[PDB]
Amino acid sequence: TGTESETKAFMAVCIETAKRYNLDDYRTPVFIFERLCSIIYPEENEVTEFFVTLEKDPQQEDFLQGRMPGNPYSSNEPGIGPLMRDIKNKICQDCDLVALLEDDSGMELLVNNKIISLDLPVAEVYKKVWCTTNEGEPMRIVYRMRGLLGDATEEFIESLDSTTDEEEDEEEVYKMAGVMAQCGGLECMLNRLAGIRDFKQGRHLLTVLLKLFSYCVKVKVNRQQLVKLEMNTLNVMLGTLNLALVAEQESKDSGGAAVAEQVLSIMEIILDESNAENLLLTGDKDQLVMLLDQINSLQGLLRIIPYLSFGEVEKMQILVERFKPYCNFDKYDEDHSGDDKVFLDCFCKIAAGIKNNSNGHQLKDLILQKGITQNALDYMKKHIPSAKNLDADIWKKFLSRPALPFILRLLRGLAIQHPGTQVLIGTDSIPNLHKLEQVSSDEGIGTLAENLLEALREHPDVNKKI
Repeated sequence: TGTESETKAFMAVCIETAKRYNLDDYRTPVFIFERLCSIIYPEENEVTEFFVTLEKDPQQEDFLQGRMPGNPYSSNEPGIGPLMRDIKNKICQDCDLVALLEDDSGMELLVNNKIISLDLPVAEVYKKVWCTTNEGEPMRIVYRMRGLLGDATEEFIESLDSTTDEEEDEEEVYKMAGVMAQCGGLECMLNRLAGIRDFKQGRHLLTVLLKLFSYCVKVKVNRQQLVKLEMNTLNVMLGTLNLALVAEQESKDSGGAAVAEQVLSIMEIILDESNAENLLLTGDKDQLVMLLDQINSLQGLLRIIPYLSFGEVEKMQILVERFKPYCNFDKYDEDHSGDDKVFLDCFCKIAAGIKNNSNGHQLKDLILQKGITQNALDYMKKHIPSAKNLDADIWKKFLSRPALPFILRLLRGLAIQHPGTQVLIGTDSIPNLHKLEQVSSDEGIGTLAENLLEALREHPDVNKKI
């Protein structure tokens, strides 16, 4: 408990003593890194059970009906939290204030002779109002009905002073999170992740590690370092994500989904920082295989897919030959299931998420050579109504087909930063797409047509055509 320089020295020595411990012991690093995370952002005591005392107004005791014997009220009890509107409702129900329950502004809660808006959370109000002068004391609230005693003279706090969410030095309450990056502590926890081979005995260590990583990825110097290839973070946490996914598949409700979405966040932030300023950074397409089967088991992993698609054609061909047959839009309109529509949306999102790179361009060209874009063009040419008036029942029936919005989505995804797809779509489907643009539907078919037109507008010839 002191200055910043001594804090930095203490964390340097903390990483130093973390080093000497091996990669197999799974207990002491838990404590070291949870201490790191706790002193990273000073934890605020969010008590799961804090007593709330709801007392009548001494000047309005006679007017209020019914006494409440439940004081003090526990937070875990129903009617207390997470919003003080629930507290007001509980007060009305206990005091049989049926009329006042419906009226939100007819009754007010006073804390330290201050008015608090009903929308503010109970925990935040207790921490920022009651704890400022009466820390360690029961949460006292005086309920009084508005109007009899004249205009309120107490201060009204509509909103509380939240933490500084701007970029002040935003890793400033996370200044600690740059310290071990400066001293080279990042590789220590990276090897700690590299040393994880079990999920049953490594849930707590992984949890503290991901929490500290989420705290640290909001640091300029941390993400700048993570851009570098020397510490090869991508492979390590891709392996950890794969382990989490297989553990989740083995046993449901083991916490795998939460850790998976946190890893997804670390992907999106790391790749965004890297692109702000790689072929072997993510590896070949070998891991793309079981990533695809996990997909078969949402935008984050589909956006990661192109980065992991820097490999051999015999593995993108698996994706292509799995995603081709179920695009039978004739059969889809005739008969399709929920799995088919999930699979179609996955295909559309994959097409949307293809990055503009050499291997991405190769994948797009290979997909186009399969004629699935040609299949979509044939489906529009065959099934679009020829009626000039767009309000005809034929047009509405055509819009009612579930395949059309997905086809528009996949065409837009294949038509971004791809001249060949743009030329192919704009060769003959321009009048049909323009007609579909003018029509508004409950499924957003017109909006999707407009987006597809904008995507095709990248090519100057197609833009001139439109």
